[PDB]
Amino acid sequence: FPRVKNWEVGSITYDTLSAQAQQDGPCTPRRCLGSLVFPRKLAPEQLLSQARDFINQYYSSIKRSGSQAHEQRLQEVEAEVAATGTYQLRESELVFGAKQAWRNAPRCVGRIQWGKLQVFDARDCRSAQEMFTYICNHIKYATNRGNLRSAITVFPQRCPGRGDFRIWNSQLVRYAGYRQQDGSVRGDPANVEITELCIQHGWTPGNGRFDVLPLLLQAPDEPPELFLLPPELVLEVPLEHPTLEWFAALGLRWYALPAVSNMLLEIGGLEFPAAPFSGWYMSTEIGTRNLCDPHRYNILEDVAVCMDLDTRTTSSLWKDKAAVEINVAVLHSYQLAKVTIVDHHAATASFMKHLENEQKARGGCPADWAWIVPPISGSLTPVFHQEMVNYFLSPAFRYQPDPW
Amino acid sequence: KFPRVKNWEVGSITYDTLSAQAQQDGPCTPRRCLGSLVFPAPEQLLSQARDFINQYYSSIKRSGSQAHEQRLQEVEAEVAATGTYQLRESELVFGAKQAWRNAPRCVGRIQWGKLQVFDARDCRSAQEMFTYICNHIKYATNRGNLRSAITVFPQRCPGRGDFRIWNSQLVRYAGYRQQDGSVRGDPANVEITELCIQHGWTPGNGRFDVLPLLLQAPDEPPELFLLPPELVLEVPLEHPTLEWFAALGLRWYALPAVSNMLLEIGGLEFPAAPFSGWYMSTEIGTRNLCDPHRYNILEDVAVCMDLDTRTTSSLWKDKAAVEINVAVLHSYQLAKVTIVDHHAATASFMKHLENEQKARGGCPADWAWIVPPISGSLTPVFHQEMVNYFLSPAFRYQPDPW
Ligand code: HEM
Ligand code: HEM
Ligand SMILES: Cc1cc(N)nc(CCc2c(F)ccc(CCCN(C)C)c2F)c1
Ligand SMILES: Cc1cc(N)nc(CCc2c(F)ccc(CCCN(C)C)c2F)c1
Ligand SMILES: C[C@H](O)[C@H](O)[C@H]1CNc2nc(N)[nH]c(=O)c2N1
Ligand SMILES: C[C@H](O)[C@H](O)[C@H]1CNc2nc(N)[nH]c(=O)c2N1
Ligand SMILES: [Cl-]
Ligand SMILES: [Cl-]
Ligand SMILES: [Gd]
Ligand SMILES: [Gd]
Ligand SMILES: [Zn+2]
Repeated sequence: FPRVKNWEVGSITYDTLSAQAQQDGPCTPRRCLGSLVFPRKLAPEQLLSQARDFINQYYSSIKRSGSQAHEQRLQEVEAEVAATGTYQLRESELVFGAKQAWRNAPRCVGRIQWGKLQVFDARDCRSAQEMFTYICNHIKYATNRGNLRSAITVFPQRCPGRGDFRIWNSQLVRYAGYRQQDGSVRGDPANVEITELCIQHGWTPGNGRFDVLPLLLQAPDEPPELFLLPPELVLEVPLEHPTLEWFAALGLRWYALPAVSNMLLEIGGLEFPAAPFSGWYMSTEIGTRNLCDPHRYNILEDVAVCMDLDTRTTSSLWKDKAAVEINVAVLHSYQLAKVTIVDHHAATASFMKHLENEQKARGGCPADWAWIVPPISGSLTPVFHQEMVNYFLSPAFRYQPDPW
Repeated sequence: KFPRVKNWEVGSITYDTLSAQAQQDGPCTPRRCLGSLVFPAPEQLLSQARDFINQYYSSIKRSGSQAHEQRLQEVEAEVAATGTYQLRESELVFGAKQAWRNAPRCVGRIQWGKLQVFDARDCRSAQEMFTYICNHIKYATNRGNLRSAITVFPQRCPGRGDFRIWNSQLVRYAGYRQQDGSVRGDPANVEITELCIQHGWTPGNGRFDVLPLLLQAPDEPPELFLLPPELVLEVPLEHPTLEWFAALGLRWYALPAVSNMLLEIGGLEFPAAPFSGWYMSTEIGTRNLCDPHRYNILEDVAVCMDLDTRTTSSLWKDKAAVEINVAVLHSYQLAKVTIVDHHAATASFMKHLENEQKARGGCPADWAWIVPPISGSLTPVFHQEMVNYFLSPAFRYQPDPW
């Protein structure tokens, strides 16, 4: 049982939940690989063992372990797999597992919200036109005129026998990335590849550096087809600064809804390759990572020139000063547009509260320090001084290969 | 079967073949990562020794020669007869540099080859120990043009106790418990401060009182030594454009000199071997002054800056912290005291990573300690995956002698 200390307060706890960790991560006694983004690389007897485990903690979470339907639900799954090789989740189990996956996500700092999650069951979907309509309900429900609500849509599980629902975009809302004669990009460089596949599947390329891409939706077997997102469904925030009047003229925008559409949800040994989930942004994601990373929009220098900062020397801290104001403008712009956003101080403080809750509830919490600490002002947030244990629990969101 | 390591800013990919030689085991398992934890006979002495002598005779491009094989035979002979062995001076200098080179949380290792090694292994008492330390501080400080240095006191040896420096650094500010239950000065130094007082030190009452040295000779109680004021170069803090900042009365010292770690070379242990470099500005501005459990000045500065501290989304913390760091850099440059900012320091560490990949096939690096505590992803080490493992020679933690 690892001893975990908070250096700001001096308090000590023990992570007993780590003992119950299963799918081993990347580290060994000889070397630590915690800083790697994708760890390592990406007879149905093993299906019954994960299904029974998952069914077990479901009845634990409603008191009703011991006698009653708990005994009985164990049989249906045993029979369902003996007869078919797989099994179907009861609607509430699918809800419980979807929330557990989010609760167990070590890299997510917003897990204080894990109990409030809207789970659309799209398991009877059997068409790429049908998915699109599901995806559009979600986006409309999640966005909710800017009062964001966390939501996930669960498309049908993978079944042995040829067939996989899949979204090809990494997110539901992505900005285009246009190569050109320099090789340099106009738009989002992280989306150069998918902008390529969008064009080579028919898409009409666009204007400039903030063009919402079309979706590439893939019903089982039959190849992907292009779908266009209606402009009124993609809510976007133009970026302005409360006191730097020229900032709006930079023409910067970002969208309202962060909706990850390329991870695999795994519940009780079942695999859902299309299960797009969505929440609301923390502002450093937009201001710091999306707009200021050198391999993203890389705007830092341009904002510094406008601020008349001494870009001739690193010791002026001109990068730090410009980055803060970008984050100021992001927070101001989403607020002025009445769009849910959370600053990194508010988020980390709520995560500490989530840590304390989980200590009482489950005796610990998996957390990946490197992703929990924000990308600016790290030691100014309370999570920086909190030691954390990282390990994999199920149900979980997992990374999955790409459909090409 | 070597870890594959990507840089995400640029797309580079390397493989850390050196991690395979990891000569000790850390806290992680496949079940759980513990990377974020701050604190993670004759036949084994012989194999550590044999591995160090091999390293030394590789570096002078003389591997497997007779000189090499003689030294190996010399060492195990000396281990049989005495239970231990003595390093030659050249082996000691190499071992001190390798320990710095091998330290995974050090962002300043581009400098590892430029280390001045003072051999104090003939030291005999606490009083001579004090003299060696003053020389070290004076040489390393160098009137503000700081030079990296280490002084090595005698090794742990059967029969006799250890030399120990009780202070965690050569220069520390006193931390006094208060009436408010609070602390006056640096809260990290409350313990050593109480130790000093009860060993005869007459305490001050300011926020920046330099502490005396508590120096332990073998099988002796610790002895109290005062540092001459003119040996401790200090820097008052001011801001280039916030002129009320100078009225805060803030100071920090020039020389960061860690004095409580154990230096390990070929199985030999040096419990007293203080080493010093120069500060990176975030250690002072962000951690020492802004940590809530340190001087905790962040809200004071922000209030004075007329920031809106009612709400966190004004980012008043980030703005105050940036300006405190600006003041640190400006102040040290004005005082003509060496200092590096986190951008220049992380850029030079990236170069170190590239030098090390060509030389040894990799580099032990602790990401959470290499990435600076402000502006993390604005520096290039943020997007560099790293591999953390323990090589020897090494600086190691040790328990406090009290
Ligand atoms: C409600 C507000 C939420 C906030 C503020 C938030 C914030 C974040 C942030 C900042 C990360 C860091 C990873 C990165 O930057 O790429 C993250 C990771 C993650 N989030 Fe959340 N999130 C929220 C909701 C959700 C929801 C609703 C789900 C799923 C149902 C979710 C699942 C995940 C997962 C699986 C990761 C792991 C990322 C990875 O492994 O690459 N989050 N979250
Ligand atoms: C000359 C410029 C130097 C710079 C800019 C520098 C910077 C740093 C920084 C910023 C850290 C992490 C700070 C912390 O623990 O909070 C660190 C750790 C460390 N440094 Fe360096 N350092 C320098 C010189 C040296 C020298 C001369 C030595 C020894 C010969 C050394 C050995 C170490 C060790 C062993 C650690 C690990 C501490 C631990 O495990 O907690 N450094 N350094
Ligand atoms: C639901 C949600 C809330 C929020 N605040 N932000 C996002 C986008 C960031 C993000 C995540 F959080 C989680 C996962 C991914 C994809 C994996 C990212 N890795 C592998 C580069 C992501 F890109 C999503
Ligand atoms: C030589 C030097 C240069 C520089 N730039 N900073 C320092 C002080 C920080 C620091 C180190 F670097 C190395 C070691 C310690 C002590 C270990 C503290 N561990 C538990 C966080 C330290 F506190 C020393
Ligand atoms: C809990 C956490 O690992 C701890 O507070 C670390 C994080 N990274 C750090 N990095 C540096 N350079 N110095 C520190 O003191 C710390 N503290
Ligand atoms: C190499 C390193 O692990 C990588 O750059 C990580 C670090 N921490 C991160 N943290 C968040 N929230 N998002 C990221 O993309 C990353 N990138
Ligand atoms: Cl994003
Ligand atoms: Cl320090
Ligand atoms: Gd101007
Ligand atoms: Gd002024
Ligand atoms: Zn690890």
